[PDB]
Amino acid sequence: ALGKLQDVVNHNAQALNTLVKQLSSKFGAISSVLNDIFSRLDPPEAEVQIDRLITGRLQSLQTYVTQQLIRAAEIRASANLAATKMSECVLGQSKRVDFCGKGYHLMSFPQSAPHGVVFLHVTYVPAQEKNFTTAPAICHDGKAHFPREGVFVSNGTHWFVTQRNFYEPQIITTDNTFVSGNCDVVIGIVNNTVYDP
Amino acid sequence: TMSLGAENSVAYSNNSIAIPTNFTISVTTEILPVSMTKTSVDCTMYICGDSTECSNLLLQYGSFCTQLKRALTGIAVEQDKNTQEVFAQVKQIYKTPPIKYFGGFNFSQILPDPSKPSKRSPIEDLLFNKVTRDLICAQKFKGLTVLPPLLTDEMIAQYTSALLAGTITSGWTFGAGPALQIPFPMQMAYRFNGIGVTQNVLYENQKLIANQFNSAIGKIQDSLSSTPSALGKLQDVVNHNAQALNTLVKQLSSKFGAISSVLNDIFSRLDPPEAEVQIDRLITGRLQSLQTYVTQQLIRAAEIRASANLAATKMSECVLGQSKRVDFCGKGYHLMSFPQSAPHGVVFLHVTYVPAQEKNFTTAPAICHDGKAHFPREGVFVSNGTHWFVTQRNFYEPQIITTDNTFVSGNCDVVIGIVNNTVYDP
Amino acid sequence: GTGVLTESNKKFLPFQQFGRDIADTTDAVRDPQTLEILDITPCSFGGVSVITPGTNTSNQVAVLYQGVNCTEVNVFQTRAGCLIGAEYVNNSYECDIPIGAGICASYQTSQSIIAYTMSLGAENSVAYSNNSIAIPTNFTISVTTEILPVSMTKTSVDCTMYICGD
Ligand SMILES: *[C@@H]1O[C@H](CO)[C@@H](O)[C@H](O)[C@H]1NC(C)=O
Ligand SMILES: *[C@@H]1O[C@H](CO)[C@@H](O)[C@H](O)[C@H]1NC(C)=O
Ligand SMILES: *[C@@H]1O[C@H](CO)[C@@H](O)[C@H](O)[C@H]1NC(C)=O
Ligand SMILES: *[C@@H]1O[C@H](CO)[C@@H](O)[C@H](O)[C@H]1NC(C)=O
Ligand SMILES: *[C@@H]1O[C@H](CO)[C@@H](O)[C@H](O)[C@H]1NC(C)=O
Ligand SMILES: *[C@@H]1O[C@H](CO)[C@@H](O)[C@H](O)[C@H]1NC(C)=O
Ligand SMILES: *[C@@H]1O[C@H](CO)[C@@H](O)[C@H](O)[C@H]1NC(C)=O
Ligand SMILES: *[C@@H]1O[C@H](CO)[C@@H](O)[C@H](O)[C@H]1NC(C)=O
Ligand SMILES: *[C@@H]1O[C@H](CO)[C@@H](O)[C@H](O)[C@H]1NC(C)=O
Ligand SMILES: *[C@@H]1O[C@H](CO)[C@@H](O)[C@H](O)[C@H]1NC(C)=O
Ligand SMILES: *[C@@H]1O[C@H](CO)[C@@H](O)[C@H](O)[C@H]1NC(C)=O
Repeated sequence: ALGKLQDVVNHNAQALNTLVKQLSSKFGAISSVLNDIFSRLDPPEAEVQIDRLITGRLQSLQTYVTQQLIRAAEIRASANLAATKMSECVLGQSKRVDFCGKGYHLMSFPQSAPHGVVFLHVTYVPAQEKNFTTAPAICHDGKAHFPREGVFVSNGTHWFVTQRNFYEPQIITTDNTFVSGNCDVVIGIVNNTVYDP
Repeated sequence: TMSLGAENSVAYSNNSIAIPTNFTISVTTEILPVSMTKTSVDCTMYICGDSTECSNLLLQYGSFCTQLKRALTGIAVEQDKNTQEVFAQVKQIYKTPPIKYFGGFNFSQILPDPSKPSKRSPIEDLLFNKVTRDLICAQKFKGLTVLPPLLTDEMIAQYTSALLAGTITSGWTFGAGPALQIPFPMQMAYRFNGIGVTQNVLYENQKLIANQFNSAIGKIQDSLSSTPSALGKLQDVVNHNAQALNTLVKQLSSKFGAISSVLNDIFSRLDPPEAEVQIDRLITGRLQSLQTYVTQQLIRAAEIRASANLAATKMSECVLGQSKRVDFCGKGYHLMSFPQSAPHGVVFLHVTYVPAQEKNFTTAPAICHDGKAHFPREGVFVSNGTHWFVTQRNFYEPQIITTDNTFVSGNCDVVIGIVNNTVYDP
Repeated sequence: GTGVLTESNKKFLPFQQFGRDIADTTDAVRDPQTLEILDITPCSFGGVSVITPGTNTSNQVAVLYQGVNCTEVNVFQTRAGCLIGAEYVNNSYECDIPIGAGICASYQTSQSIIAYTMSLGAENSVAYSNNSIAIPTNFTISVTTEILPVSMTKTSVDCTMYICGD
């Protein structure tokens, strides 16, 4: 589960272990021990054999720094995303899908972690859906009535208006339905009766 | 001297407002690399060419024959995760219904075609045709090979067909939770409602918006083809890899201080103690050339991962839901997005609401009636010269000022620029 | 050097003995004692990829060759190479070990390393009608988790002790 927090640890361990093992590899020299080269040789030749190791170790140390620069950019990218997900998910309710958890984002709780952070996204996932008959508008006296906030549903016999994310029927009234034009242009309009308080 | 565009001068007054009277649905394209070409090198073929003594001296060096392969392996897995985090944002593979009548829209170029034996949409046919001893075999005989991707073009095609069969038949309810069916005419009415416009514009102009949409998809088929360089950012990632692999096979014939570049000639003219001196010049040099390739591939994978993560965001915020981020999902008021597969990338077809045919009016912050101010609840107070009406902000719709769209908060002595009128009450 | 010696269909002019490629490597040569033209091609090579469920369940392993058509090494030939050690089953499941080209291997049931085509999930056709909307009746509050790294371990090397040790 905390696999992407151990990957940065394993990469750093692998980097700190691939750099020390090269201290026992003859980079074209007679031996890896510096004392053996300085002892069992003469000054002019020793300055040639010690030159093949001082160069093969500078390339290894430079390889470590280059790899630590490309890897830090990956960490900086994950750090900017974590900072963004601690302000859009924690410091407020985001409306970006899949950004703060899968589903409708409600809230999030940040928790510390070794060399990282763990978000707990509380999401809103609907369930137990059904099947209803819908309609764009409803003609009552000649003009079309569109849902102000909701969707027109029908249970086979009657017509109601419910929310778009939770079933809650209410009688159709003139307080949640606005009129716009006549019943001649809307394709799929049904005939019903709107209530007036 | 390059011009920065035309010099337009937008008029600015105290009582002037420009409300558009029409709309122009435009479908743009967006190209983004989501993958690369997984490569694998061999230490005992690039450094040592068919030589047995060279393999002995290569083991005498450090660990530069397993950290390079492990680094290229991490790239390969990374290029297999980018295509698994973007085209696999849905668990279920939704399918299109047999009857294809979505209110009047013609989803015939983005939906897969059963006739051709490849299960690709008409738009996804010119994308795979423009983005394309030979060189592919010459590099193989030098130790440089190419690994086949995990997800084939067939699996990516049906992956883009599940994100396109739920966006049209379920809307944005198939990325959050359970896929909820909804008629498409009622889907373009809740997407037209998240841009300020009301839903009484679509139901009164459905045939017009259906013709503009069909006329905008038919141009994408021609735009991508007619354009000299349209799928160029998908070819730059291919040319960069077709250049680093060619700049690496050309360093096997460049001596770095030896008598020649052929390893089979240094051992046939020199005994074995001067050879070891001249072979470390054709091994250490070739090790740095192979290391420079891996170093540039890591920087290359860092640019593809950024575009891959950006593609995952534009396929979960433009396709799995309507976004309110300007310039993010196209150019304009975002309405829909259809993912189109492509070689080592994806093509986003953003549908943007673009207002047009704007006309000037006379605006006012609030109106005064019965000794109290009236502010617009949702809209703007415009005037045609003699009468005052309340209209929307993204579309013109003259409506009388009733006591159902104005709230009274304050008096007519605090707002600067308050006109006088008669607030009708029902 | 090593390699396979086969006849060539080239048109070597009678003043050219050797022959190179786009990598400046001998791809052809003229035999002096017969005056012919051979096509020097490198002997068969490739890669080895061992598939292992782990040394916690069993010791059975599958050998995946790269670049072979099962004729230059239960045998299976995929687009990546010859997979020797696994059988290709028909019913598809979720991927367990990525082999390539849409093929994965798992240690399922007897216990042997089976091979199958990747399954991108189940199929769920959404009934689309002209007036049919699905409104949810209940809610299910869920809590997920996202493990994002923030920082890495800081390091500092001695450039006078690592290179020269005492
Ligand atoms: C529809 O709902 C109304 C009000 O609850 C009820 O009286 C009627 O019987 C329902 N019809 C069906 C078939 O469910
Ligand atoms: C609906 O009303 C229209 C206009 O009055 C009328 O033409 C039509 O017959 C009505 N349909 C039904 C089903 O009542
Ligand atoms: C708005 O009114 C102020 C004060 O009369 C005036 O100075 C300003 O120029 C006006 N702006 C325009 C261009 O209508
Ligand atoms: C809006 O633009 C379309 C396309 O140009 C045109 O067919 C239609 O007549 C225009 N409608 C208005 C309100 O002018
Ligand atoms: C959709 O467009 C294609 C290509 O122009 C055409 O062949 C087809 O008849 C159109 N379908 C509909 C229903 O308009
Ligand atoms: C302004 O609108 C009113 C009501 O529609 C109309 O009677 C009047 O003639 C219009 N005047 C102009 C100048 O358009
Ligand atoms: C509105 O009416 C008041 C009271 O008659 C008057 O003082 C004010 O100047 C009027 N304003 C306008 C815009 O005519
Ligand atoms: C010797 O070489 C010449 C030139 O290739 C060839 O014509 C001749 O047949 C060869 N003779 C033998 C003994 O192989
Ligand atoms: C392997 O050989 C068969 C011979 O029929 C051929 O059809 C197939 O394409 C070859 N595959 C590869 C990987 O070359
Ligand atoms: C919707 O109406 C059209 C035109 O009558 C028809 O072709 C289509 O099959 C209908 N769809 C369904 C399943 O209601
Ligand atoms: C909603 O789901 C919860 C958890 O399964 C259950 O306890 C509750 O009774 C359900 N309520 C409805 C409206 O069915």
